[PDB]
Amino acid sequence: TYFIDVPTMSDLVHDIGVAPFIGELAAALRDDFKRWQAFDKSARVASHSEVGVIELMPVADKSRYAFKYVNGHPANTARNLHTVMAFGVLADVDSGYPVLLSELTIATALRTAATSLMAAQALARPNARKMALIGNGAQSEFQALAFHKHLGIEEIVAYDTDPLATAKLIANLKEYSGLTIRRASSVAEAVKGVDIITTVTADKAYATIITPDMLEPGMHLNAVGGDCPGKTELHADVLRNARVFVEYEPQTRIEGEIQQLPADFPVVDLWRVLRGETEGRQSDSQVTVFDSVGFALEDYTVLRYVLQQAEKRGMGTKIDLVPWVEDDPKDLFSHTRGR
Amino acid sequence: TYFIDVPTMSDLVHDIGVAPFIGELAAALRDDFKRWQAFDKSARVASHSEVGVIELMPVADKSRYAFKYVNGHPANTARNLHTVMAFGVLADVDSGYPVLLSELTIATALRTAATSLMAAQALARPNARKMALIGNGAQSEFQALAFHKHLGIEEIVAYDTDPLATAKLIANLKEYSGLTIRRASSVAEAVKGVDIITTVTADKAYATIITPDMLEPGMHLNAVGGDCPGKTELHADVLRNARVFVEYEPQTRIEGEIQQLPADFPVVDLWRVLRGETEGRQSDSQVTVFDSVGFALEDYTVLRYVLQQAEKRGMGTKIDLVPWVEDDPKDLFSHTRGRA
Ligand SMILES: NC(=O)c1ccc[n+]([C@@H]2O[C@H](COP(=O)([O-])OP(=O)(O)OC[C@H]3O[C@@H](n4cnc5c(N)ncnc54)[C@H](O)[C@@H]3O)[C@@H](O)[C@H]2O)c1
Ligand SMILES: NC(=O)c1ccc[n+]([C@@H]2O[C@H](COP(=O)([O-])OP(=O)(O)OC[C@H]3O[C@@H](n4cnc5c(N)ncnc54)[C@H](O)[C@@H]3O)[C@@H](O)[C@H]2O)c1
Ligand SMILES: NCCC[C@H](N)C(=O)O
Ligand SMILES: NCCC[C@H](N)C(=O)O
Ligand code: NA
Ligand code: NA
Repeated sequence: TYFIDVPTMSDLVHDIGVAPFIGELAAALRDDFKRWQAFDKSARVASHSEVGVIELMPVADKSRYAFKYVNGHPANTARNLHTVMAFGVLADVDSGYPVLLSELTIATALRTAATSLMAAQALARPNARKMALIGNGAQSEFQALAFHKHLGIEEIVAYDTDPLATAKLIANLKEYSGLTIRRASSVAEAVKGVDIITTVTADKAYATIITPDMLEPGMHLNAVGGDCPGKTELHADVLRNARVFVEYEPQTRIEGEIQQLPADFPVVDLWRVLRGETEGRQSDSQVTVFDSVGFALEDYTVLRYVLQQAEKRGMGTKIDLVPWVEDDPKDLFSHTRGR
Repeated sequence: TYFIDVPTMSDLVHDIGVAPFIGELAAALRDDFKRWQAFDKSARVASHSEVGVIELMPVADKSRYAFKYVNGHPANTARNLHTVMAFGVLADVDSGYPVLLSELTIATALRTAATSLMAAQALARPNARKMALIGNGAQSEFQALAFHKHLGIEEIVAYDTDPLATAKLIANLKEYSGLTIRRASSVAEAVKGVDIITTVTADKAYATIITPDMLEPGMHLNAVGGDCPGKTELHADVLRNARVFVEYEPQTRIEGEIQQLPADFPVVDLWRVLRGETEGRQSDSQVTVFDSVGFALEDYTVLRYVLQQAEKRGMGTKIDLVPWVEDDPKDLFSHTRGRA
């Protein structure tokens, strides 16, 4: 079993570059989504608590199995901890052997930005150039760069209740001269006249970050922040006024923005759109919404990507997580006599 | 986050002792089973393949969250790999922070033996002295010692289709002079006149290791080997002649021996027996069956036990699995500039 810890992932991402990492991952995600029906899918298992949730996100095909452990505690930042922390494993289906154990906190931000990018490439109007970024925390820089470097976004209007978060975002990306990022005094001000609205706020409760009055013809909404029951960012009527796209419907019906609508509210499966079998955006005036909550297949993709890229660079360290090949695999007792 | 790998767990178990480890764990398991209602329980999630299964087993209470990754591939031994491999994590509920990452292959054998022991103490006749052990692989030595050291079993009659497995079992426990382990040439021969039958065979299919004609009044069956849909060890009629006990009913209805019986077939929750809310064994002549498939609470208990035992010994290695406290927890992007 190989292990990629936080500093090693940092070196890997730094080497590949955040922009290329996101672009290459989006391409890999698109191919895996097209192969949707080849995967053994399931809604992630969630263990809710008073201030957060801890989830396990498994998925697999005929040769590889993958899963991610991840928590979502919005109040963590008040204690100097990340709202989102994660790690995962890529394993061999025919033996059950865990080939890679990897940090996935940094990787989650990367796959989430890549997934949002993939969805936008297929759903947003091709002439998009301005985006509103509501929520300027951990996910924000990644979302900003994904859209700037791969979807032609030149101007971002940002807003966060915490002004220091916005300052951080602007400072982190100032080095990208082709991108202008400016602070707005409110959500309504930030979203005025934008082609794309990305929401990545963290608040474990029902919230109406985006209301019907803010919608303009042709907009694409990248709703990422809400991702579990009782945690939303869009007013229910925003969804009723748009064509809604999802990752894994069974899971999104419960955790996504659509949890606020009748169980029969029509949504479109993103993988069908990517295969060109179902219509995505139907007109230039239409409002499209990517009701994103995160799905195990995305973690499977980033885990496979990380393994391949780390191997090529000889990065990672071996760990004795489980027994390897032994003379007598039925003699587990031999391990009780000491190393 | 601290990490306990295979060799470290080996040293830890060696220092505690297999029998003591099992005994202390059984006591800890009893306490956790008693507060069964305090846990957020769920049936484990499984991913099935043609040769095996890979499962995630989570459980949590108000303070701790735990989960185990584990596979079950009966054909692995032909490739010199273990049929069962596992690892898990114990985390803080109010922050989601993973405190311990630990190997759980060795630990699984220990908690399974402890669970079987705990069940047997409440279900088997208190005067049991002889046990049949069908399947002499990885789990066998642990099951053998649990019963010998904590349930007064002085004699074990063992059988395995692989004669080298039985030889391994006998040689491994020869040092325990108070325990006699003899090889039988068939399952029928091995179970004749025993007080307890422990089955830990590995075969991904519907097997009738134990048939009705083998049953004798007063027996307790510790059915451990079968643990998923389509994988059983007992003939359905064996269950019809017994009082059947389970771990987490919703999960066992799907994966246990009872998957072969009506959805309405009566079963008894082991935790309720331990709480004294319902009976375990009701008569000396009764046949009791612990339909064991494994449940996340057991892994939660062993993870907590391992953490405690490792801490007082200063064992375990720090690993950077996830970020810890930082000046600005909202600046994850700073981690993309390299470790330097
Ligand atoms: N859809 C997915 O795949 C996916 C994966 C990434 C994370 N998540 C979700 O993304 C959200 C953000 O994650 P993060 O790591 O950036 O968290 P974070 O805590 O680092 O940042 C969230 C930011 O939102 C701001 N915020 C909270 N309420 C607000 C409001 N009403 N208006 C404006 N700003 C507000 C906070 O001040 C904070 O800076 C979380 O809710 C998380 O669960 C989803
Ligand atoms: N209930 C639980 O909590 C729990 C936890 C431990 C493992 N499991 C199950 O326990 C079983 C055994 O695990 P292990 O690690 O010892 O595996 P193992 O492969 O090391 O040993 C199993 C043994 O069974 C023998 N066997 C197979 N078919 C047989 C038959 N028809 N008659 C007699 N012997 C036969 C094999 O030759 C082998 O030596 C597996 O099926 C596993 O999934 C259950
Ligand atoms: N707070 C993070 C929760 C998990 C997230 N929805 C994901 O898909 O990773
Ligand atoms: N094939 C998966 C086996 C896992 C075992 N039943 C356990 O409870 O650990
Ligand atoms: Na969302
Ligand atoms: Na069983």
